[PDB]
Amino acid sequence: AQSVPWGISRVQAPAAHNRGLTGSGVKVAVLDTGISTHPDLNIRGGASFVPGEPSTQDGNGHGTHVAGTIAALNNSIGVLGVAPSAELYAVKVLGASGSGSVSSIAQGLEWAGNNGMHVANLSLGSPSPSATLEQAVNSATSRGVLVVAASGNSGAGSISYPARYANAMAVGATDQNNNRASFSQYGAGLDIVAPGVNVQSTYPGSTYASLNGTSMATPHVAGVAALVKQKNPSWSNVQIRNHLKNTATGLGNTNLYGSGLVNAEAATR
Ligand SMILES: [Ca+2]
Ligand SMILES: [Ca+2]
Repeated sequence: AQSVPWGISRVQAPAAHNRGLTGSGVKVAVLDTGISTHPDLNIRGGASFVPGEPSTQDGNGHGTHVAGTIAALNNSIGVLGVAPSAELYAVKVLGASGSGSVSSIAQGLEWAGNNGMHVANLSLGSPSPSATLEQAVNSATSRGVLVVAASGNSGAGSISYPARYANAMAVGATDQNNNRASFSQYGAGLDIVAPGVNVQSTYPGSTYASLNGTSMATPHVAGVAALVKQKNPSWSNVQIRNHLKNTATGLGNTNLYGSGLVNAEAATR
């Protein structure tokens, strides 16, 4: 049958689902190693920005996993995503090695802006700031896209870029008790945290797998952002953002946690 991973219950996605919020009518770009076609996924489109590589054909597994968390289908198989009806686009910016270049990340961000994406999930990062990155972060945002980015996995009391950027919602990871995960980068520019430990999701070769990483926390917020937008169609990126942070369960220290745990019930009241 279908299983509901611990993180989707934790984020309280089902309660939102009970009120009919599935993420329908919302377009989500996933900037990653690609998305492979899988029985429990609905991929609407995408593009590849990797010299040498397809799109949806993920040679890594990381993008496929990420997308699983945001939207794997509510059915009697595999898993269930936060936003089971969200329109997924595979924006391939990282190759099978799982690395890219800031330009590949920037042209993906351009794609989203020119394609009308409501959400942009960037489960990637660098210790280094980039001019080409915050610019694209910036256009995407004028164009109405909500950039969701991972804090990083060094455990440093600082955050990675694009996350550091005022222009991006920065997402850190918690473990199963709701404590920050050891690798989870915190500090300045940290907006919120979501489940990032032992997260089971969709994976190439029509299988499922468990991964750890702030890279797994990010899709959880992209998902929530989709539910709110379905419920408040008129809202802009900045509105969804502030409401997502404001309805979070405070885990009492905005330095380690930003607002606290994203909360779909609460965020959709
Ligand atoms: Ca499923
Ligand atoms: Ca930020």
